Formats: sequence, structure tokens, C-alpha cells
Amino acid sequence: KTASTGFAELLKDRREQVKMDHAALASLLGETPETVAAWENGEGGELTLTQLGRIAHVLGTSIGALTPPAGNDLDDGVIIQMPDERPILKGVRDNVDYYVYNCLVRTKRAPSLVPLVVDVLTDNPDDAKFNSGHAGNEFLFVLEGEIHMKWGDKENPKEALLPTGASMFVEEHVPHAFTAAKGTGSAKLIAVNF
Amino acid sequence: KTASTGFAELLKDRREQVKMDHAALASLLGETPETVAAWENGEGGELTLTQLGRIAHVLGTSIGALTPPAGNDLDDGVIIQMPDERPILKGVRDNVDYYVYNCLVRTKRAPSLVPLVVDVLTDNPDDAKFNSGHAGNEFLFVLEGEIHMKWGDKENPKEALLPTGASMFVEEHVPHAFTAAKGTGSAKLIAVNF
Amino acid sequence: KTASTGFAELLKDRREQVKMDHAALASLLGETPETVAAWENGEGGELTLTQLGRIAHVLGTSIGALTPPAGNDLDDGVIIQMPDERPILKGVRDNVDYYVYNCLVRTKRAPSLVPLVVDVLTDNPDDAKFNSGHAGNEFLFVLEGEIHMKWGDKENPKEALLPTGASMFVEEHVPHAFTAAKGTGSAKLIAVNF
Amino acid sequence: KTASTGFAELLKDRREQVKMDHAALASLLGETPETVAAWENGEGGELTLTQLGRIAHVLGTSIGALTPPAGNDLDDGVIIQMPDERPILKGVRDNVDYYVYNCLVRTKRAPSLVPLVVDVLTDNPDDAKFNSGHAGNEFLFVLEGEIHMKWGDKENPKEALLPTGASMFVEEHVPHAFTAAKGTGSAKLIAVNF
Ligand SMILES: CC[C@H](O)P(=O)(O)O
Ligand SMILES: CC[C@H](O)P(=O)(O)O
Ligand SMILES: CC[C@H](O)P(=O)(O)O
Ligand SMILES: CC[C@H](O)P(=O)(O)O
Ligand SMILES: [Fe+2]
Ligand SMILES: [Fe+2]
Ligand SMILES: [Fe+2]
Ligand SMILES: [Fe+2]
Repeated sequence: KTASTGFAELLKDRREQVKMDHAALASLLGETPETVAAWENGEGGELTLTQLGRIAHVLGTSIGALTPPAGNDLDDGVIIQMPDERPILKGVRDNVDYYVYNCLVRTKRAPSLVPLVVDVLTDNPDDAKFNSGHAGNEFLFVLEGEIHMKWGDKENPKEALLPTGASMFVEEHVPHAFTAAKGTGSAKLIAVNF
Repeated sequence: KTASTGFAELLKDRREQVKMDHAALASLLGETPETVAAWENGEGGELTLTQLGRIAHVLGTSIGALTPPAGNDLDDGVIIQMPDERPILKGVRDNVDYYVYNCLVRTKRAPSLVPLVVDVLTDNPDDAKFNSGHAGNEFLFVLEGEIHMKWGDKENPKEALLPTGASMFVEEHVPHAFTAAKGTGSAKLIAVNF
Repeated sequence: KTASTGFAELLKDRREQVKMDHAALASLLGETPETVAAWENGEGGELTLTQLGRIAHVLGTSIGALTPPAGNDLDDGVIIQMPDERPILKGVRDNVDYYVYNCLVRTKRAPSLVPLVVDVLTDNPDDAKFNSGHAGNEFLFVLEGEIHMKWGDKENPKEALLPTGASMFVEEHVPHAFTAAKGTGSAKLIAVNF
Repeated sequence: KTASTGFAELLKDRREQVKMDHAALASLLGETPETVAAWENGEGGELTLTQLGRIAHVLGTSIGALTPPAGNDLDDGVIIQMPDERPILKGVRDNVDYYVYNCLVRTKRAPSLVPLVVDVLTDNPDDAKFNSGHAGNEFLFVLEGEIHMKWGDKENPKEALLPTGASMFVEEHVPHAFTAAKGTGSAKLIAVNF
């Protein structure tokens, strides 16, 4: 569905549930009832983010509540990604090639799902670079080599030396950091954020 | 919070969780990395609904996921409405004054909460006008008089004669209709959609 | 649905999603595979709360996850309560008849919905008795008289004199207290927790 | 927390939100007010599943609502699993060694997370054995060899030959089946249910 059509149907839904008519709503917004009716007819495409903010406010709700869901990109409930179409993204922390993100399949039917094959470039734990924790839990699996894992307080953290085949879970907002085992050059792991 | 600032922070959050940088994102959108950086700096206010649709799509998520929540209009967790500031809205079904909606307090911290004092104008059950059911459950309480309630199939519905003080619950999407008891003139009830 | 049958189906579901068979599960619990199979066949009725605790633990989940939902008590999506079948419950704070709760309709399809007609017995604000705030938001409507509302810090609270017909919203965990307006004897309000 | 203590605190919470006192609740259950008070004091451990069913019913809610959450087994937000402590479970479909499940790390803070390394034993697509779809989405990654994937209608399904390194997503309730590519002997993949 388009932003316009989704908005058109949801706006009408919301307007009706708070008992307003085109006239009533048009008044609170300083618009004409025809304008409002136009939106409800799919002509809202050029409304600005700020204007959408006002409409949501007047309807005592959020912009998200008035916009359609992510959408559906599945092929009969499935979506596949070949190994050569994986987007690559160099990760840099403190002007260093820390990670290399090879992005796996993603779908608008589960936006929070972000699976990655991560090349861990550095192999000096003492130079581990912490992220500040992030929303969503994360599942990890060591694909190759040994990983030196660090989590918690970046000043005084807990650590773990993980052999190939190990698997771990990091709750959301828990700060963590990885490097390959001391001197082993590099390691590789699968990270699934969900 | 504004639409612009909320968008700016959420866009950055999302861009980072799918591992893209300004360059990567700017490319999929056919924009310049400076443009994207501008959005992330609160300058997205004039983006159109349709453009927001594209950005969401490229980031494999929804517009709602990139926009801030409804907002907070409470006064230390509370919000009050005096009886004279209630918005009134005449309800018309089949060119008739069916209901009269007196809207009670609402808050952006619970958008689905829509409480109403409803004047039931007609008193001829045989002329009951059905709504087609709606999202969200609804709690009813008969404030004055007797209500003749109808729900289910509008062709062959179930009925109930409700005395003052009665209370009922209607699950979402269950079509219903009300009128005052046969010949009793009018009735009044409290309807709380949540 | 029964506790036994719901448990039987959900236990099997969970056992299968963690890839265990009767033997595997029976082992972690110190039971025989036949015992486990019995549970999955509706014979778990006499399992104790503590035993259910162990089963949940071994299956790394909660007891709730292994038990059926509240159930359905609706009559085609609706449930009605006549004014004379309302359960009455005297409310006492500091050995005083503070409130009188007349409980309205409730349903297992929305357990959090607790609507009440509350008789406010005291009319001395200075003797207001605070609750410590509670889970779930609450919608209030003054049915009769004047209410003296208090919320926030019980040591230094905010106040509001509410006329008949006023409506208010109290967010969850916000401590509040009510009495009838100073010297007006008593008042009455509708309180809907959802 | 224990089943007993969690129940004790939640029962009290629920009893209070529906305005009942020990006497009122004890009456609907055919128990003594002291009995009820005992439960609220952690002595409910021996209550049977069926009895818990009644208590939930009387309180118009679910057993889950009266029992504590799964619990917390993390070590400062993290939990690790070494490759040799992975529980193994042979998978059999039609009296054949179809799969071999090597279970990875799991946590009570995300019960729906069930990650597995799956050895795909058969390599004859024509003999693919379908599951009937299951709750929860699933992320797959081909670890070794080639997988012949099948999903949808088991009578007339869609197929995909997946090379090592491919990744896929299967929405919940979509029936699927895997085997190694025709004649290639065996394959191995990572399956993450969340
Ligand atoms: C293995 C990748 C890490 O979890 P990130 O969330 O990118 O810091
Ligand atoms: C009393 C008003 C009815 O519930 P509606 O939802 O407007 O049809
Ligand atoms: C009117 C009753 C109050 O809201 P309580 O939640 O009982 O303190
Ligand atoms: C790869 C394993 C399958 O997805 P299952 O859910 O076990 O049938
Ligand atoms: Fe991470
Ligand atoms: Fe309605
Ligand atoms: Fe309250
Ligand atoms: Fe599966």
C-alpha cells in the first residue's frame, strides 16, 4: 500500500472514532472541509512531516497510528538472499577497521530482524571498542576462529573467550564489544538482532 | 517533541541498525549524503508523505517506526475536562438525528481511549441504525432511561432492553445499534472505547 | 477450555519448539516418559503450582506460556450486567467507610477492564486517604455532586475541585485520592480501569 | 522468583484491582478467608492446575496473569553456550533420520528465541518431509553445502536451491521443508526461531 492510500484510510478511521466530521476536523486544523475530504481520498501525498504532526496532534494520536504498516515483500511467506547480493558495510571505531558487516536477508514483515555475518578485523582485546548497547536482543554464533567478548561497564567489563561454534545472547541495552582472540588475527561471527 | 526532531533521531537509529551510512542510504534514495545528514539534524520537516514512504521502504520498515510517539499532554500524569468544554457532535444515520456525542477527556498517552456521553435521540427500535462494528472494545453504561440494544447480524440480531444503571461490553468488530426503549422518547448512556 | 487441556496442548507445543521428546523432557524433570505423555494427554490437572514452576523452568519459559488464556464468556461478543447484580464492596481506609464499590460488567476477554460506580462517602479533603498508585490507566467521570481530587505526592499533592459531569484520566502508578467537596456530604463517580 | 511467591504477589494484586477482600474471594471459591490469606503469604505451592484454573476464572483473568514471568538466567545481561554443551536431538519424519538438531543458547528473558544448527541428513528432494508451519518467524542461514528448500502447499510447493552462505526468512505458519541438494549427500544450516 502507498503512504497516501494508507493515510487516507487510517485518517478516516481515526476521524470517525473520535466522532469528528470533515467540518469539525477541518476547523481544528485551519483547513477547509474539502481539503480534509481530499486527504481521505488519497490526495495527502504532499503533506509535510510537520503537517502530519499537527493532524496527529489534533486527533490526539501519533503519526504512526495514521500511516500504513511497513508492507509485505514476501514470496508466499518467504524471502531469499543469495550470498553475492549481501550489502557490505565497513565498520569504523576510532578511525580503525573494526568490523565488516555483511548484511543478510531482511523483511518488512519483521523490521526488527537484522541478521549479519560480521568479520572481526582486530585481534587485540586491550583495544576493544564498545558500542553503547542497543535496542533489541541479539543472538551471536562464532562462525570462525576465536572471539574475545566483552560486555557491561566499559570501564570494568566481564569477558569471555569464545571458541568456534559457541553461541551467545545479549539482552537489549547491554553494551558489548568483540575482537578476535589475542594475536589470532581475525575471527568471524553471525549476529542476529531481533 | 516535534515531527522533525523525532524523525531525525529515529531515522539515525534505524539507519544505524541496518548498518548503512549517510552515503549508503543517500544512494538508495537518489539523494546526496549531505541531504540525509540534514534530515538527521532536524531539517526533515518539509518531507512529503510520499517521500517518507520511500525512506521507510528503503529502510525496510514503516513510517510509524521513523516517527515519534503521540506525545504527552498530562499534568503530572493527569488530565481533566470540565463539563462545559466537551466537544459536541451531532450523529446522523439515514438523514436522522440518531445520536449526540458529548466527548469526554482524551489523552495522547492512550490514543485508543475515546469516552463519550451519548444522547440517544430516537425511541423506535424498528428503526435502529447499525454501525458496521469497529476496532477496539467498548464499555457502555446506561445513564438515563431505557436503552434497546441490538448487536450481531443486522438482518437477524440479538436484542436487550437495558434499564438505567445497566452496564455492557461489546467486543471489537461486533456491529451494534441503540435506541431508547419503544416510545420512551430518549435515553442517555456513557460509552468508553478503549 | 480447561486448565488441563490447555496445558496439555501448550506443553506439547513448547516441548516441540525446543526440540525435546518425551524422553528428553522426562529426564530433566526426573519423571518417566509415560508421565510426560500423560500430561500431554490432559492428565496434568493435579500438578502443583511448584511442579508447574519446574516444568516451565526446564522449558526455559513461564507458567503463563504453558497455560491457556482467560477464556471467553461473551454472548456473541457481548456481555450485559443488570443494575441489581452488581457486586458491592465496602472500601475501608484507616478504619473508615471511605468508598463503596459497585462493580460493573467484566469479561475474560479484557481482564484489565474493571469498571466501577464509586460512592465517595467522606467529604473532608483534609482527611483524604491516598492509594499508592496502581497498574493500568483509569478513566473517571463525576456522576453526582462535587469531587475533591488529589494526586501525586501524598505529602504535597495537586488538587482539583470537579463538578458533576467532569471527566478525568489518571496514568498508571500515579497515586490519587478522592472525597466529596468540603462539607457537601457525599459524591459519586464512575471509574473505569483498563 | 518462585511459583509460590510470584503467585502470592500477583493474586493479591488482582484481588485488589477487582475490589474483593479475602472474604469476598474466599466466598466465590468455597474456601475460608484464612486459606486465601495463606496463598497470598506464599503457601499456594500445592494448588493444582485445575484449582488455579478456578481462581483465575473467579478473578476473570488467566492463570498466566497470576503467575510470575519466566525468570532471569543472565550473567549481567549475557549468557554463553560452549559448543560441547549443546543438547542434541535426532529428528525423525516417516521413520527416517531427517534432521539432527544441535541446540544453541536459550534464555528465559526471550523464551521465543530458539536457535539451532541443523544437520540435514537426506539429499533427495522428492522425499522432502513438510512440517505444518509453526508459530514465530524463522531466520535461516546455509552453513554448509546446498539446501533444497520447499515451502507453501505441500501438494504444489515453491522451491529454491540455496548455496552455502544464502540466508532466508520464513514467516510464521508457512509450512516448509529442507533436504540437501539432489545427491550431494548432506547439508547444514543455522535456524533461528524468534
Ligand atoms: C557483532 C556486532 C555487534 O553486536 P554491533 O551491534 O554492530 O556493535
Ligand atoms: C453509543 C454510540 C455507539 O457505540 P457508535 O460506536 O457510535 O455506533
Ligand atoms: C475511585 C476509586 C479509586 O480510583 P481507587 O483505585 O480504589 O483508589
Ligand atoms: C530447519 C528446521 C525447520 O525449520 P523445523 O521448524 O524444525 O521443521
Ligand atoms: Fe550488537
Ligand atoms: Fe460503538
Ligand atoms: Fe484508582
Ligand atoms: Fe521451521
